[PDB]
Amino acid sequence: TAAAFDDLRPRLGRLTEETIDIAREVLVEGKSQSDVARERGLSRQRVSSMVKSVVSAANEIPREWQRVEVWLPPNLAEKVRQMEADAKADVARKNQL
Amino acid sequence: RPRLGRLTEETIDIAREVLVEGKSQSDVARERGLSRQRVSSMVKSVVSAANEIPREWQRVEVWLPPNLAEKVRQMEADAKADVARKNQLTDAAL
DNA sequence: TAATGTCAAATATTGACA
DNA sequence: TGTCAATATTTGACATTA
Repeated sequence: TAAAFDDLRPRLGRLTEETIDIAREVLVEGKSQSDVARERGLSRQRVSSMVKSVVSAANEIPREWQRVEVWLPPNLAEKVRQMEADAKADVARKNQL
Repeated sequence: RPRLGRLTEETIDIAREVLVEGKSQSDVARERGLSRQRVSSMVKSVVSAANEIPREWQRVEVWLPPNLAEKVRQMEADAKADVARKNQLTDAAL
């Protein structure tokens, strides 16, 4: 991952900067998981899960999708909510090989 | 009937810690001895009046294909401008 | 087995809708 | 208050190398 990372940041919401900074040392800077885990006082399992979060977030949402923050009646708030689930579901089974 | 000036002073005091002082909801909750659910609803009433939308309305932030993203972006419009019509004409249920 | 990375389970906290 | 999902974490086990 190069400047592809810096383009993943919007979709890297819900994660913190340390979780993002840490995974960037691995995916872009080429550092090792176990090395940075010792650098920032962490289990090597967390740094595994940290990047896997950053990585999966890439596969979960294509860069074409748009981020929309909207206030709705409770009836229709579930609809858009549920349709994103069905929309992420449809992207998910395409990853297959 | 106004909406921001309608609320109890404590809610505006609670919500000021969250939104202005940057404090967390659970923080001000334990600070003023209330549940973290009460502070969430307390703040929400402020954000819904500042959003001039119904209080029962729920926010939804979501990633969606652009086709369906303009679909939902239109729903907010056909809701903001739906209640806007119900306020002046439902009194004409005569 | 030393070293790394992943799968797994399980903890605490927050902020959401009921 | 109950509950859930998503964070922030942990140890333990385990496949895989050199």
